[PDB]
Amino acid sequence: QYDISFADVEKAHINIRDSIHLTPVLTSSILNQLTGRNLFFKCELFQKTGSFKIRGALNAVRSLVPDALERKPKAVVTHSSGNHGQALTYAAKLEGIPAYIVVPQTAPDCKKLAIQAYGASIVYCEPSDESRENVAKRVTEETEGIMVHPNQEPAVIAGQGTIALEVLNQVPLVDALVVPVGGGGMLAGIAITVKALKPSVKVYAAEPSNADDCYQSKLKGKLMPNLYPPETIADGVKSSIGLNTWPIIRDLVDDIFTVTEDEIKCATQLVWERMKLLIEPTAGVGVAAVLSQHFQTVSPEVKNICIVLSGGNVDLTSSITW
Amino acid sequence: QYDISFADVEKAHINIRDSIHLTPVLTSSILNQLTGRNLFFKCELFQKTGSFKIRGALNAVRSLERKPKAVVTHSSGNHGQALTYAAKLEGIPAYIVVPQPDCKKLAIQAYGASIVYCEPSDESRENVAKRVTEETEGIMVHPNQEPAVIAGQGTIALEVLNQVPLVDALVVPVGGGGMLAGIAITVKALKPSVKVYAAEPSNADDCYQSKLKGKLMPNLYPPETIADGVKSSIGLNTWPIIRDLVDDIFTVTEDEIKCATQLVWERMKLLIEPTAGVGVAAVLSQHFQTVSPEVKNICIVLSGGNVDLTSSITW
Ligand SMILES: [Mg+2]
Ligand SMILES: [Mg+2]
Ligand SMILES: [Mg+2]
Ligand code: NA
Ligand code: NA
Ligand code: NA
Ligand code: NA
Repeated sequence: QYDISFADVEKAHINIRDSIHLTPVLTSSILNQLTGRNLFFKCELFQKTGSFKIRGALNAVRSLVPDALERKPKAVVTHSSGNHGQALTYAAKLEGIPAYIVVPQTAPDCKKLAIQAYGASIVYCEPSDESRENVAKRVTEETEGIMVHPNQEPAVIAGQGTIALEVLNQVPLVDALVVPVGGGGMLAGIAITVKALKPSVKVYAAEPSNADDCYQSKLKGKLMPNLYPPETIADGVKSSIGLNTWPIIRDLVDDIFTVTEDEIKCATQLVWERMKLLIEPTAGVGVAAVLSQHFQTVSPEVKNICIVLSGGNVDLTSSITW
Repeated sequence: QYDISFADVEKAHINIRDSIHLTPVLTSSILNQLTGRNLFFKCELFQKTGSFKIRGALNAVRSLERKPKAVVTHSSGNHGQALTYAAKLEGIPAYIVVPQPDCKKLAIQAYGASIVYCEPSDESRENVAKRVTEETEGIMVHPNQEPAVIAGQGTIALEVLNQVPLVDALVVPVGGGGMLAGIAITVKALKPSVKVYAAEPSNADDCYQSKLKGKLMPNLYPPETIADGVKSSIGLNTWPIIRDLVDDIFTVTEDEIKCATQLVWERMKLLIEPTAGVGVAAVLSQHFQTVSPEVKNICIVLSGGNVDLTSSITW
């Protein structure tokens, strides 16, 4: 019915479990007091590569084929330079194949050094989409590589879903999961899994109000991507939802909570100071959502809430600027 | 025979466990690989109040009408905060002595302490606390020499030994040595084949000197170190225990401490305070490399996470 099924998620689980961490679930009496709920934090910031994206990336490397005629990926290629590019490079390393990241001439010098440092080869294009698409198709062809989309690729969605298998096992009494949404690969993967195993558990998304395409798409009942590049501190959720995650989100996510930039910053600082977890601000989005005024509308029966702390890849010095 | 025995630690554990977190033991692929050992981090930065000191503080408040109508102490950092919280749990006001930075003053108020102001001298802080203690019918809890504190800090080891059945060594940062002493009593009673090591800054190496010289040699002058929770010297009540039960003392430099803290932040995503990076620094150190390879499973106490994030820019 959708681009993935719970069977794909469990295959992904079997595919990646030997190489990822089963991250712990931590609690905070302080955050319980502030919210009135019993919170559980799924600590994907402690995952390999610093975010949950190693799950989708490794599943993609282990299950996609480059060609009808070649069953084995000989390289991986992607347009993402942040958490997805870092996770994919590491997945390719584990598999003994080369990683390529297609990089605009125009992206910052910091970006270029980062990619090289986590072990990918960089291939340069013009800033344009016609150039990005062209050089990538080129690299993919010369290397017999696979492109791995950060959020719309079925194998990636299915790998991110494995977060929910662990959550449901680790938190048997959970009433809801709260997931930051960008392109919606993780949300969609988790929604598929939760609704297949225990559909009375709510799946809520948390979204910056400055990048609120997933909220607007669910409100309008059709896919409404951001018309302009969003500006938010929550850098991992600037992507819009897409054609493969939208139908899942439409049908299987219970609600979307939006949070302001100040809410994201306050929640992030609260987790740093009160939990001592160095989350990236994008991972503060879900905490913000549960602290938010609108979350009070959620029923008191929804008591046990697991928040995915999705990543910890933050430049600590950069934080002075807020 | 020492100021505490295991029996005191077991009493502590019963005394406090309903009010403290049984904190997790976490591991890091990256650090194992840098050290060539199997590392276990006991995460007391996630303890109530941000440090392990709630254990001793709570054990003191609940052990020492009988029952206190307040608390007061000289220590304003982690110990003060722990005692304050312990006060709150007992439903009694907490008082800390404050000379008459305003940044620190605003801070003390933030954790619910009531400020009793004094003149900024030696005889005035003391006598102001004295005499505060008297008037409020409250109690005096030393940060590291008080037997109920030391026994309370020993409960870390009861937890580690359960959580890490195969453990071969514990690594513990040392200031006044209440934590090191409690742990040593506990470890040597329960599982004496397990090694107990101290980690100490160079700029504050009284404990190391004391071991080497076979006698108690406190710091001559109040030390300068980023590891602000370990500036205290070893004392008459913890020394004998450390002399006899602690296997070795590893010294680390300021730079080792900073590097170790930064590595934990960035690779483990745990906001440890620099004092807690002392024990990591120790296990990364050249001197640590020497340790017999039979000692594989190592538990490092991450003793606290109370660091001012802003002030990180300084270093
Ligand atoms: Mg329920
Ligand atoms: Mg969005
Ligand atoms: Mg010392
Ligand atoms: Na299904
Ligand atoms: Na937008
Ligand atoms: Na990202
Ligand atoms: Na589709």
